Amino acid sequence: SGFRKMAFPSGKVEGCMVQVTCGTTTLNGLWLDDVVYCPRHVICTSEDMLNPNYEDLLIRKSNHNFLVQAGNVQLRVIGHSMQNCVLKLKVDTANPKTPKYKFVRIQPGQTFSVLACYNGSPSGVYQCAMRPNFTIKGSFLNGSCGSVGFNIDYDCVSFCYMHHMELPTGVHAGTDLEGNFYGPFVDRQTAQAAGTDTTITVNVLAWLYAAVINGDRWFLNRFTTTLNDFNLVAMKYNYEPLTQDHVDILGPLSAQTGIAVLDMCASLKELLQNGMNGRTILGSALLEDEFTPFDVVRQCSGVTF
Amino acid sequence: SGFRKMAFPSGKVEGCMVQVTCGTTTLNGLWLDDVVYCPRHVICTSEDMLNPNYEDLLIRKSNHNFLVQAGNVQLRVIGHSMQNCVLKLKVDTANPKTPKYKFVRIQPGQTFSVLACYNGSPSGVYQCAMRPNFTIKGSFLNGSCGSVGFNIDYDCVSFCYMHHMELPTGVHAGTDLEGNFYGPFVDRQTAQAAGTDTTITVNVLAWLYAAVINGDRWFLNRFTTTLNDFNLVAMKYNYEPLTQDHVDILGPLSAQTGIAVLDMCASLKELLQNGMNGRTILGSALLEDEFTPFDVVRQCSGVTFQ
Ligand SMILES: c1ccc2c(-c3nc(N4CCC4)c4ccsc4n3)cncc2c1
Ligand code: NA
Repeated sequence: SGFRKMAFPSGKVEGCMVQVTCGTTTLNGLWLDDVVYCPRHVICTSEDMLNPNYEDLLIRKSNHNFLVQAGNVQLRVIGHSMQNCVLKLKVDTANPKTPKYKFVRIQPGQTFSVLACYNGSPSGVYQCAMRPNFTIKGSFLNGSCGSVGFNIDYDCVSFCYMHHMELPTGVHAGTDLEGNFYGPFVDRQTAQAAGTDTTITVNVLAWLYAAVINGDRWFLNRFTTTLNDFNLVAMKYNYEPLTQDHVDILGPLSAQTGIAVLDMCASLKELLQNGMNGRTILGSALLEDEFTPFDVVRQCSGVTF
Repeated sequence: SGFRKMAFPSGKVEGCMVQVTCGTTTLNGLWLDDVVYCPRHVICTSEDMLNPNYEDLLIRKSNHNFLVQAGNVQLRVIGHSMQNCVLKLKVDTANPKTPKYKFVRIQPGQTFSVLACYNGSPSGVYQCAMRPNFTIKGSFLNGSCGSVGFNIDYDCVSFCYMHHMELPTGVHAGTDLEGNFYGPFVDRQTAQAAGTDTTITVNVLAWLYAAVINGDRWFLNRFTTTLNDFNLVAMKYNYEPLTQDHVDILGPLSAQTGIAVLDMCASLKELLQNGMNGRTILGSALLEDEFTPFDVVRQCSGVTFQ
């Protein structure tokens, strides 16, 4: 029993984290085979950061400008190129700890684990969802840039996020590992703000299923609803629309608990309308939306790595 | 900025997790140097569960009765002994991935990370506190026994918990790595129940300081309190008493924010009285009690957002 925000074990990623220094700027890199991936903004100073010309800044740099440290060892950079907003530093040694891996782009609503690092040194691990507004509610201090997000699908690490910056509201923005930003953000210092965010409906339902599996059942009711009526309600409360695909994905949980998805939707309708009347669900007084259907099935089964 | 329940990176522990089988029972063990540590109840049968005589069950075992598997490799057990409620299996290979480590016994209120494992295979990592009633509110399924809790300060892994069992209320009980149970519990299936649990007051205060550091001031008030009046009120909401030690421990956060500990205590009093009236603190609608003073200083800026 029990239900916790749970990250993937981080060991396979820990063995890939290095420190990258350019000029006065030091941040984290991801060393896979013979390439170190990091944010391109490592080449900037403060005044470059106002209006950086990355191509121009980069052409001016030599390999030896980039100091790459794997624990105590310096690696030798033998090449450097850019792909979108990520810098690729070719190094002379392949990482002997390189895991089976792929680069994947995730969709808003999906979760992943973040290994937060400072000076190439992993300090913490936590589980996040990509918000509908393409931010993540992370916990990041100065020196955290180049920290990465991932999932583990078997023995294979899917890398999905690299951290680039914090927004004024204290939430975080970054790229996939091909250097494409999540969200309408740029790696410069201009005014930038997160859009208004929405709740991930399908995830809330998943978490309500988790609650039921853990014996917490007071919010269930005799009523069912339709997708359309529910969605009329959801929209009003700044909830993402629930699609047929979402319903299908909850199928397993529905079968296991004996509560159909539109049955559970009627519960969620009531919770949005009435509140929780002083009660909690899985110890929480708000509806949790950072667990996917997959996460719930995983944690309420015991799949391992 | 941001404030998240954060676990320690689990890699140093992942390299120590093995599978231990005795009879039809399989669970997890922790392989450090040339010793594998696991719950002694691995040697129990169906009969044994109420009133196992561990000494008697153990004497009847030989080394080769214990199958230890480290990934693909079988390890050869060359010795076995019991220490309190943990079994120590001497093996013929030292773990080349042994980190710098120590065994520490923690006190209620302390936090740690749990690496949940099944069949010697790591499944997930989460952050926990030792509850005042000496349980932990974990996430554990059958096969999880021998999963461990730990801290990593600097390069050193401090092992503080090994998982033994789930209590009827769905909370968890286990030992330190010297096999001594936390709380009044025993590794038997007789009736036992956790004491009524309380909120970890000092941790809540720490978290309120974290909120102030992260720029939130709405729940502060002009009042102070005496320690004793604070405790009189706190007790009524099932909060642990705050001691002078707890006050001293909050000193650094007090200094950094300019809010005296008893000033912050008065804020907590009011919060308990009023609730949050539709607001959140650091994204929570309840008061969080699973961050220690140390955790807050660790995770937070050293400059407060005024
Ligand atoms: C349900 C069910 C079991 C849970 C366990 C558990 N219990 C166990 N025994 C009780 C008597 C033997 C065992 C034995 C080997 S592995 C294991 N694992 C641990 N944690 C949570 C749980 C929840
Ligand atoms: Na219903």
